[PDB]
Formats: sequence, C-alpha cells, structure tokens
Amino acid sequence: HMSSGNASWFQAIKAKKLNTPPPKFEGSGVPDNENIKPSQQHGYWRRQARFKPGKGGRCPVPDAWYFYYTGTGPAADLNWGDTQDGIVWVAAKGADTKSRSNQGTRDPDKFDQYPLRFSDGGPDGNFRWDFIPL
Repeated sequence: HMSSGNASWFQAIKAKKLNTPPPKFEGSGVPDNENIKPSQQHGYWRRQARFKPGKGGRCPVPDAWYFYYTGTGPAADLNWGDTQDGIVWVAAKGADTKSRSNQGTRDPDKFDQYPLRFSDGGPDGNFRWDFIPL
C-alpha cells in the first residue's frame, strides 16, 4: 500500500544517526515562508521512521522530520502544544496558535518541496538537510 496526500510543503530535516532525540531549535523553528500571515506562523515537526532495502529485508535509516502548519498533515487532529510522541511544536513571535491557515498540504504531482531556511536559527547539530537553491 502506498500512502498519498499530505506531503509537507518543505524538505525534511534528517537525523545524522540512529537513535536521535527530537530536534531542538534555535529561534522559532518555523521554516521561512513570506506567504503566511505572522499570526499563522506556527506548526509541528513530525518524525518519520525511514528504511533502506537490506539483504535480510529492509534496514533502519536515521529519522526524518517534516513540518506541517497546525491543523494540517498526519497530525491535523492536534491543537498546538498537544503531547504526542514524534511531534515537536513550533511558533514564531506574533503567532496566535489558535489560528488556522488554509495552506493545507503539498501535492507532489503539482508542486516541488520548498527549500528549508531558518533566518532565526535552525535545528541542533544532530540534524542536517540537503541544499536546494531558493
């Protein structure tokens, strides 16, 4: 079965190794995006276990975490701040975490992922992400 629909608007951040704790952010941890009202500058990072083909089956690869605006994505059911394993909540100064964007999710058939930029900091050194030009 192939899951389809709620892909993140942004590229993933990726743990450098196995058994890595959730990302911590310098600054807000909300990805750069000029096309969002400041009131709606809030969301969550969600962990996705990754795998790679193996001889014995498929082998673990370090986790990826994907960003979703609050009330969208695999954890659309959650309110900002709700406790859930594999969910880290983020919000910028000026954000009203009750507000809901219509950003929805990305259709990979129509739109490529946005490059990730954090002008106010970014995730800790446990994490990395691929270079994509703006």
